[PDB]
Amino acid sequence: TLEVWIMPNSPQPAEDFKALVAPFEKAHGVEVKVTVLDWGVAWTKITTAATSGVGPDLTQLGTTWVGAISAMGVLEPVDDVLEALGGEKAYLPAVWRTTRLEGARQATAVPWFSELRAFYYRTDALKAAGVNPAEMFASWQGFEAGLARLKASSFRDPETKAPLAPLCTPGKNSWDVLHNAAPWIWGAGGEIVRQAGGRWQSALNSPESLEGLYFFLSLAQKGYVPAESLEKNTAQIEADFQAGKCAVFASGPWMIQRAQVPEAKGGFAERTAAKNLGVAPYPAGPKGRYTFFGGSNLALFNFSKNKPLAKELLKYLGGPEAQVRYAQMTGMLPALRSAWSDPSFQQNPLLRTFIQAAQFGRTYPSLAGWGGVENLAVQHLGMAWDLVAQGRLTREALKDLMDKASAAINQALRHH
Ligand SMILES: O=S([O-])[O-]
Ligand SMILES: [Cl-]
Repeated sequence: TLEVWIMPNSPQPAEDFKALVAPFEKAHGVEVKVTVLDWGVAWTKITTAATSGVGPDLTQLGTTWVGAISAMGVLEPVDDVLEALGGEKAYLPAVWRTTRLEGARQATAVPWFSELRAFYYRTDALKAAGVNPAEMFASWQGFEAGLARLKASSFRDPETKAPLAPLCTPGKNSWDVLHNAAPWIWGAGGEIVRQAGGRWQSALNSPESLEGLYFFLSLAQKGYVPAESLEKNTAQIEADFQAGKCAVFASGPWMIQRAQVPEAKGGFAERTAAKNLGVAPYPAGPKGRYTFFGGSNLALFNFSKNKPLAKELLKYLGGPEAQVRYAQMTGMLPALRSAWSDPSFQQNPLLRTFIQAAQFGRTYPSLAGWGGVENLAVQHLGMAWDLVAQGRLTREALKDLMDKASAAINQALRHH
């Protein structure tokens, strides 16, 4: 019997995964056993399995974990599976980069599903503020002009009878800090880390990265983000948006499904926000348009005693039918680019816009030491948000924080 470890990807995560593999089980005449790891403990459990040799056949891995676990020497090469699924041209480039440790020419993980983020907006609020959505979400200048108009607007939510916040975004020292910043960094022409001068180094303190960071964080100093937003997580901001408190916020495609679910079943179909829902990609910066991608991949431990059957299950879970099916349950975009043509996506205007957003997808570099980089970036970005909460983020203060971040990161990148 094969054993798979997964994270809570869908509302009934084990059940959905079992329904997903039921045809594979029938064709191979096996049961696949599943264990669900909470996102909190998943990494600890997976590293304990890597060090001990005691674990599942397959594990889910977040895309940013691939480099670290690969570098431990515990993953089976899966170039054969990826060739079977269509090779490099079967994936968005940003997704293909998540199949390996950066600069390896051997794949160790199979793309499973993508998490990308775009802006949701209140179509009624923008109509009432006189804001063209295409031009608000096309450029930085359009975006900040749109928030200005939304702040000035006399519009009130029909249900709350109160104004809407122009923009809600969190400012907590969580991993979401870095992916909410990344499109602004990238659109300015910056990066979190880059190769330069023969080494990997932080680029958080580059003029371009600082430009992007300051543009975004300064919106919360201009009155466009309510103070209360800064200490909420993405779940709480999503609930504020559903409750008619927010004109604009960034998230993945899951909320699209929930706008069709009645409040009696855990959704928000009856709320004004569900009936007046738009999506747009992140605006272009001066140096280009980028959409953050994350999500999850699958990997096979090389200590598995069922590698041949495990490889057949990776091809199954990576392939068209299972990619389309699982997306109905996760609300996430398939990792397999072919699957985006399915009518389940193309006949839903809001999902078609996420697929437009996908063309601009970009991932973090697949470094073995990525988690140490991310922790240091998150902590220092959280200090910049904390200055925002005081109305004291200046460009020089932001630069000094990112200078400290860059020294810490540069030191982390020198050890292995
Ligand atoms: O604040 S830490 O970079 O020393
Ligand atoms: Cl980067």
